[PDB]
Amino acid sequence: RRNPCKFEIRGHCLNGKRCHFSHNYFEWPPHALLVRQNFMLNRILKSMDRTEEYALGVVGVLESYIGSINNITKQSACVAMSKLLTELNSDDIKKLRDNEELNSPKIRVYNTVISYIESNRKNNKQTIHLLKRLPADVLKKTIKNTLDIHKSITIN
Amino acid sequence: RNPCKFEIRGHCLNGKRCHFSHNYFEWPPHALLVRQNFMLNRILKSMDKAELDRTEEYALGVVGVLESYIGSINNITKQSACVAMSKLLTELNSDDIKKLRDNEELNSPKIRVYNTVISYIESNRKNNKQTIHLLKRLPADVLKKTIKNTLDIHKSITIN
Amino acid sequence: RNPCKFEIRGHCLNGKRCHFSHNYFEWPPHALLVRQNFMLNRILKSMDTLSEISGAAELDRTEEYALGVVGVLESYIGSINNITKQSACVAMSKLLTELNSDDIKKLRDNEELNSPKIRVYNTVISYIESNRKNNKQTIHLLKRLPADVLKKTIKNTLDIHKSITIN
Amino acid sequence: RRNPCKFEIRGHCLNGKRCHFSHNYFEWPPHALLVRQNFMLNRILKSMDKAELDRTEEYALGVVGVLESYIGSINNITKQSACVAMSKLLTELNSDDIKKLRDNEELNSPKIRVYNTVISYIESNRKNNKQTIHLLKRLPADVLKKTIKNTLDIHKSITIN
Ligand SMILES: [Zn+2]
Ligand SMILES: [Zn+2]
Ligand SMILES: [Zn+2]
Ligand SMILES: [Zn+2]
Repeated sequence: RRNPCKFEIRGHCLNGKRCHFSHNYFEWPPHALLVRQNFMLNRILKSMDRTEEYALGVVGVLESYIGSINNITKQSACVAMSKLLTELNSDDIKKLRDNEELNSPKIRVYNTVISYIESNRKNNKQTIHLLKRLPADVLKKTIKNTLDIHKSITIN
Repeated sequence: RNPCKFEIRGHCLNGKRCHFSHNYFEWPPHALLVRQNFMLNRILKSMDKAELDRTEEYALGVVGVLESYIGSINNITKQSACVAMSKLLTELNSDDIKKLRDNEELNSPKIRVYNTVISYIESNRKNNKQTIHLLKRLPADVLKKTIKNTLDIHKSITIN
Repeated sequence: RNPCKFEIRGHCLNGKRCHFSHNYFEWPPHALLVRQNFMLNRILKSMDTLSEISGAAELDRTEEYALGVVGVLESYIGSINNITKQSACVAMSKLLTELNSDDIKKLRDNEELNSPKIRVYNTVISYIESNRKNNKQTIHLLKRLPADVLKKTIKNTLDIHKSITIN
Repeated sequence: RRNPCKFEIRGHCLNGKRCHFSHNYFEWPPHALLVRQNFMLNRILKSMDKAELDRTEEYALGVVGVLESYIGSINNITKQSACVAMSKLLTELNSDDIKKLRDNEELNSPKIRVYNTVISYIESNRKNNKQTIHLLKRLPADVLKKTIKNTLDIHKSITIN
């Protein structure tokens, strides 16, 4: 039985006839089929959109900007903020807002984040401007909340 | 290594600090299935064209809102009803209706309604902003009829 | 909790009332598979001017639906079920869309040089490409063809379509 | 039990009521469901995409074959065709995987220069592949071939770990 072409697993094998691995999904085992869909989804999504800031992550960058370390400019923070908002989805926040009792101050912040997520989906270029207009101390508050929600959602 | 739960929902944002797997080849299948679902949802949201965001219109659902507007409860304005109608139409697909219309014998009155819903679904895909205008122009009693039929189809399709 | 069948087809719209699972992590794999298929269909539909062009709104009608695009096209060839030449050309467009050049190129590679099949493969391929660029005019082109040659082309395209799908 | 319609497996069955195979995902077995997603993903991707190397032997070569051939000046690969194929390769690559490799390098490793060069090419290419191909044509043959060779090496490298 021919094994699945690992190039095709990540998308499209580019070796033409030379390549002697399977490119025929019908004979692939399921796990390879699963993995490919993940790479292909990643590509689809990308399509409709420095060394230590990479190793930090968007979270690392943002946490660093808060503690004023690793030389994170406020501009870079705002951009990273945009990337974080994109990774979040309003519906998960709304779900959390529903668990809160009225006039809980958490509800104010949930709605603030939610409105940011929505500005960001419409036009991330200006959402980033907005975020830059904020005074440092309030931007950091917001970032810290967004991060906390982000962590929160992901562990339940 | 277990799969990064952040990555399962999309893209882990912790850089090198995160010590969970981000390598799809070593994930077990179930996680791979789940991630595709979150990612599909994102892709779809991403190519999409304010009252019913509010706390109780969220817990109602679009169906709840619409059923409430029909029975004149939970304070659902006619505007909010029309918007929700748009969200419902979006969730439906013409082909499933056409399949139902084919089971009907000629001059069955059901066929009229199926085609009405179908044309609404199509107006909606073209331009939901005006489809919602249209829907607002309807007299309350006929809008509610339409909504009710659309809801019945929606339920019907989903259980077979 | 079992998976919400509404969510299986996309997005459950019943809010808090609905007592079925909407949490992918607890769904069994088969439901997860099925949902991806409905969602893919929606995504694709969502990035698709046609039903404005003459002859197209026509084949939504009750029997042109039961025929299929293939049925319509095979009917136009045998001059039955009242298929206008306009409707044929539109259906042709829908068929071309369903095909992908790469699968044809793969077949062309199995042919030995100067095999006449290679000419027809390339004709279909070029049609597929006109169609992806601008299906509105591809349909015009197809209408300009003399009936007897259009029917030839349709027949070849259909044969490829069948051929690909069974290997 | 009805088997899954093989036409539907590749997308949308076009035979209407005549077709007696299942088109109901709920009764399909999982493997068919997996296969269909792959064909449908391919279609979706093709659908949001922005002539020489369609020809019979440039197809059997692949984009890699074309590029490797242009480097060794064989199989009659024009420099124009090389540049286009380069674009197709860049598209198949993703910056993030390169960044991951650049992180494994120690500072001032010359590899880092090349990783960033490729990365910036990938990004020009995603923005506007038409001009990325112009750029690539402006390069002197000997440097274009260097770049192509590096890109190919990365491409192979990523794919085997
Ligand atoms: Zn291969
Ligand atoms: Zn992680
Ligand atoms: Zn539900
Ligand atoms: Zn079928």
